Amino acid sequence: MEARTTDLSDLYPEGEALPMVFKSFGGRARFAGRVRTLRVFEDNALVRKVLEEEGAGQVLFVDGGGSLRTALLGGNLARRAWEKGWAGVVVHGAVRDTEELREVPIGLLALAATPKKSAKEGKGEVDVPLKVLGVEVLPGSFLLADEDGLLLLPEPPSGVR
Amino acid sequence: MEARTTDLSDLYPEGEALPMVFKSFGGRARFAGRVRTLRVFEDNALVRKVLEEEGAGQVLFVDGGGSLRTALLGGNLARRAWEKGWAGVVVHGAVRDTEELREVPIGLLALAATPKKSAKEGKGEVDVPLKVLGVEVLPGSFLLADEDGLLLLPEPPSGVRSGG
Amino acid sequence: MEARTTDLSDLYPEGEALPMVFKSFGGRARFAGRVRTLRVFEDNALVRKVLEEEGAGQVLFVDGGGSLRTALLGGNLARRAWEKGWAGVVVHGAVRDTEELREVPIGLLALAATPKKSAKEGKGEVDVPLKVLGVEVLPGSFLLADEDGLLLLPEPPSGVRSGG
Ligand SMILES: [Cl-]
Ligand SMILES: [Cl-]
Ligand SMILES: [Mg+2]
Repeated sequence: MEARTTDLSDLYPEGEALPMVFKSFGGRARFAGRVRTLRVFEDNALVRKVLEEEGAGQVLFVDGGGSLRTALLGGNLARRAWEKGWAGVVVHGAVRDTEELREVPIGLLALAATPKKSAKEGKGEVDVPLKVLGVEVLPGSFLLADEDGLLLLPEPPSGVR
Repeated sequence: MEARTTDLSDLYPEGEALPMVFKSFGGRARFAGRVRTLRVFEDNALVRKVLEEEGAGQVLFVDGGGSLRTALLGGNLARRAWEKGWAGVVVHGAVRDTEELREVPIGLLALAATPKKSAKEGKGEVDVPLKVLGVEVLPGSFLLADEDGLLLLPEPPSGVRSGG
Repeated sequence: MEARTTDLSDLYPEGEALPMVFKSFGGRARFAGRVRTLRVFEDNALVRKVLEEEGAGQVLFVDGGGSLRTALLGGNLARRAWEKGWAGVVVHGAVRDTEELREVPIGLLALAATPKKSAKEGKGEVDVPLKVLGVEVLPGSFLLADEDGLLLLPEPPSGVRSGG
């Protein structure tokens, strides 16, 4: 999982990639892990719930509908995720506490930073197929991320034998 | 560190907010002040006239229709705004002389830098309600700007705790 | 690297200019050169064929239609262009190997990085007028690029062409 997205894409042409239109807010720019999808819209109740779970080196892919109106994740939630073992969080939307996010040694990608907090109701769906920028994000897939963007693979890269 | 867009957003749910989708070109990443508005399109004679007015504790929000064709503010106006005391300028549009803007100790946000200068016929409106990226910006509101974005309050923070 | 896009824009009002909406991936954000154009869609065989020629202080302007699905340029080709003397490559589309690109001392502007390499079927148009962000880019023109944006002139400034 330490190969580059560019090199692995070359080996796995069928693997779906996403351009780096996200800003790297976290301490780690390169990260990877089994994906877990979440779809919401200006409400992060489910985001907090899911990250409180055990990370186990997985990557949370949040699809906030690309909205920049509210932040789906902040410093507090970022630190929790890190203490829970998550490799990283990818947000198709906004986040906040830019200064605090940079301190957390995990992957944190988002379209932009935005002031307001999201609502805390709980609308949204977990572990469901996603569609971000014309690409399918499927539960159980392995996400790879670096400076050149993201790569979703059906199985972690190998090389052992 | 001091006031923040985020904290104050929590304390003031009625405030309007804009994501940090502007590039920071000024010497100050963080600034705030009483809002002064302006609407123009590829013409900045009004920008020069208004920034010449005393801007102590104020923030000029320039709605350029989002155009990136011409610059509404260059090195000269940036320095002028500073000499006149402006706390900052927010441009929904473009600016130029980025190397010079960076050296002026005022806040300066814009969508992008561009080479061409703006016309100077003087078309535009002063201190009128603006609608930027879905958010209404009003002359007389208080603006806060930092790395997390822009917060617009109907008036500055009211001491209902000890200050904010 | 020399003459500023802002100063020359003032001097040559008729010239065409583009805002700095590109990310500077190369080791030099300032560069200039005679323009060579190319319009392709997620295919980079022609881009490779072109940059494999003597660069001689020219700038290649690739119009990938703005797509960010595949990279029109990688590290090997970027370094190749550099060794061929190309002054820089402007890509209205995406590139990859950003880590390697930062190490290539020529202009390398693009909208974004993306993992997928492009197809190599070789389709596209070489040295034809281009239409990037409402501005026309003509092959033969002289391009200047810096932090303030891109300026296209009919001939190099009153300097000595090649680099400004
Ligand atoms: Cl100016
Ligand atoms: Cl440079
Ligand atoms: Mg009151």
